[PDB]
Amino acid sequence: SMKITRVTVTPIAFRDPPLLNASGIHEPFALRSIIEIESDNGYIGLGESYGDAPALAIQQQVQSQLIGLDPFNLNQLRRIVQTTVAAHKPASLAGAELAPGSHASKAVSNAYSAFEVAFLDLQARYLNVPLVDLLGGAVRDEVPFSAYLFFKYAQHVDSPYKPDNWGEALNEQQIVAQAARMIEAYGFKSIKLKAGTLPPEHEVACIKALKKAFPGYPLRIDPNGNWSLETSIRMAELLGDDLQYYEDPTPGLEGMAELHKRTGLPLATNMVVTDFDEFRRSVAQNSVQIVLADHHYWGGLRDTQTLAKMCDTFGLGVSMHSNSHLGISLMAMAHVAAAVPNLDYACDTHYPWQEPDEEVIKGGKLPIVDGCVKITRAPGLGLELDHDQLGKLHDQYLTCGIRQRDDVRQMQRYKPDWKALKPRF
Amino acid sequence: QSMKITRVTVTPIAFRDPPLLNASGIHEPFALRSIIEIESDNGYIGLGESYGDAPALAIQQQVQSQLIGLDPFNLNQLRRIVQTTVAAHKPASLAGAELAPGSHASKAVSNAYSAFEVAFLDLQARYLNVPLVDLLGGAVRDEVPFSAYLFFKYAQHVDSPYKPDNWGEALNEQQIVAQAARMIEAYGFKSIKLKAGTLPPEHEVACIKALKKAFPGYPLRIDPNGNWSLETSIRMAELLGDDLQYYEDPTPGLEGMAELHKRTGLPLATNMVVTDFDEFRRSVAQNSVQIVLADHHYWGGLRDTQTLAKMCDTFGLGVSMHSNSHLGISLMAMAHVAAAVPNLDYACDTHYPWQEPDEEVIKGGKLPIVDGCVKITRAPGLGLELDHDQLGKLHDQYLTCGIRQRDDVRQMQRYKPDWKALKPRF
Ligand SMILES: [K+]
Ligand SMILES: [Mg+2]
Repeated sequence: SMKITRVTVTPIAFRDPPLLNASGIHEPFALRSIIEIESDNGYIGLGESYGDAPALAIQQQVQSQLIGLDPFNLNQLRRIVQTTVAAHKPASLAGAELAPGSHASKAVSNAYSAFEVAFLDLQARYLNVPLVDLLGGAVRDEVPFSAYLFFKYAQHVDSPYKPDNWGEALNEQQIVAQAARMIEAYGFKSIKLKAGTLPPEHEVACIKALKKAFPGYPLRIDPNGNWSLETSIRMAELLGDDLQYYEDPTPGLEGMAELHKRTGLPLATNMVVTDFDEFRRSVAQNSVQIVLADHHYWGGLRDTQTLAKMCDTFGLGVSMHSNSHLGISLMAMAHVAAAVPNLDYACDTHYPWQEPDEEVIKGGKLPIVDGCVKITRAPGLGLELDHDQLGKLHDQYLTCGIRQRDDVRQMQRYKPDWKALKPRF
Repeated sequence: QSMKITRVTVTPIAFRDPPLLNASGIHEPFALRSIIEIESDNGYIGLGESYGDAPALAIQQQVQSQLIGLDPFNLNQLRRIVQTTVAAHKPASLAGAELAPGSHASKAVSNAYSAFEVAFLDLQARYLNVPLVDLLGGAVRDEVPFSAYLFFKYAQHVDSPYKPDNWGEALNEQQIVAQAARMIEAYGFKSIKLKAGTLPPEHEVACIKALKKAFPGYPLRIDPNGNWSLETSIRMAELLGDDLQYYEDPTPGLEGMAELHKRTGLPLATNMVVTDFDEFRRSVAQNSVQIVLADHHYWGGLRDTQTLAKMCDTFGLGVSMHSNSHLGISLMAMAHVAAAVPNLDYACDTHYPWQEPDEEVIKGGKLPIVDGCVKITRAPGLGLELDHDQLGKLHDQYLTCGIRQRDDVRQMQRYKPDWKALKPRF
């Protein structure tokens, strides 16, 4: 058999544009943790997960319990994660809404997934097979991703580093320009607009403008639940049939269900269906028609496959949600999406917004050609951890002065009167 | 350089089956089954066991030829292949006669996928040197509990083509109690399931009482195979009080099962009204059943069974596993998936006590059941090897028995000429 001998949880941080969202605005650096496991016969499995204080704490408490364990026994791993979290109680019940790493409800799922992806990568190296083959084989050889557009300011407050190439985007012109730039460099066939920040009427106009500038392109809008139902309706009337799907315009299962019933539009979510019980409750109300998968908080890659199959059973579409991430997450997203027959929609990604120098794998930033990630025959995730690069971002983590993400606190540096509201509009 | 399949061997067989009575009628002196052998370019062998009726074989055979030279990890390929093959095939079965587990035309893709899926995974496990369960995330338990599956039976098959079985007849409480005792003594089962909806329901109730009297603290269950009307089911519930752990399919249909539950609050189990994922959805909408008895053979294999277990957990339903008229291969595939599921709520179902000592296709003969359990070990894959001599022998008994499709209804007509497939009879 086989046994794990060394587990390394490494918190890191990397630069992030001043991206606007419903909560406020992104901080100069985004947190992350990098997982690396190693076996008695010298094989390495990589993992990537949330870096926020609560999530780190669990990862660090789990790691020490993993030495001398069979990497096939994911069931035992789950049991251990469940023991660790049960012993941590009580825990803070309100974290940052848009940062799943700070969600108490996802304590077990976040932690189990962090190591699950590493355990399977290990298994795949040992077998000399790409990761997707452990999951049942590639259904497709290229996974399409979408263009993740943000409204943004020119630069971060107090200029912590050198301003970015993109520049500000606060009008339909610059949004188009931002998209044009994205699609050229990466080849995306689908467009998503992060909304809930600028006035809704204006945010709608930015999508119309993308219709003209990019006809035949699937369009997605995501106010992250920051619009009331009344507003969600009025905006649906202006949008018509321009969207591929209408993602979390209004909060709550009941509000979503009422919105769909009244407008007929296909709704997607990553906020009202985030676990299996929420799926059960959604299905009973017909709240959503598409569910965004995310392996990071849904409890891993196999759990994501389980969700996809349930979505199929209940007549729901399957898409994919993202948080700022590097190469290990990207390959992980791609590998599981490549293995599920009914993931038609293009997966969301943050990759374009991350800097080329600040990647943690060998070979620099991974390639997205034709808006798709290629699934090669390289064993596991087909990735090697650049240790010098790791140390650099680990050290940047120590100096950034950030331990848990807060978009609300960050926007308060710009408007002092800013308070979290939901739904704002 | 990917590992690849070189050889596939589908092999039909028949084994002595007792005169076991059920809702539909009575077992034939023989019962059919198919054995799957897979081999890889590097000499590893994966095993399978499935349905042995003519139309199933025909499907297995059709798919068999397509398998050579393909990556045994690429199960998604294997699925697309089974679908294409089934699409190029007429049903060739009347819907009224689809009465046995897995017989429904809709199960075509699932039965055929499951047949090979097991062998594909048993293959992977042999190549990895790990037990199969490890492919499925690891063993939650090392022992899988099972019940004693009790049947009413006649002493012998009419115009029998061999010596009568050693069990004798079982048509009253005394003979049933004795039949259970035999099984409990031999195998150590800690729970009991009676195959019902065969004799008058008042008589069958009395047989449960006698079993409860003879064996206290033994959880008791029945499967009347939907052969009781709603009113009968209700009258029986009254007479039984709380003698039973659960009732499996006492009354037919999603609507009847739901109504029965509403009217009594009793825990209802099924392997009739929830047999696939669409049925699961419709059941959950009506709250028809509280417990799903999975069966990897028709649900689509081992990974699909895990999906099902997870779905039951999600919707607050109990899960347990099941297999009928099967050999050791099935028993192990079932046990292994049963071993990887956290939410195993009840002892599993097996026919294995009925299979004759001399009629297995594996080295060692009949697998051990100690303390009413099956041990999961560190042996690679299923940890089983084909006795090619026993294989050839039972393939010959297939050729000579003259049964190509099971028919408990025709078979019963030899004892009672006026017999029809009534449901619910009582
Ligand atoms: K969202
Ligand atoms: Mg049954």
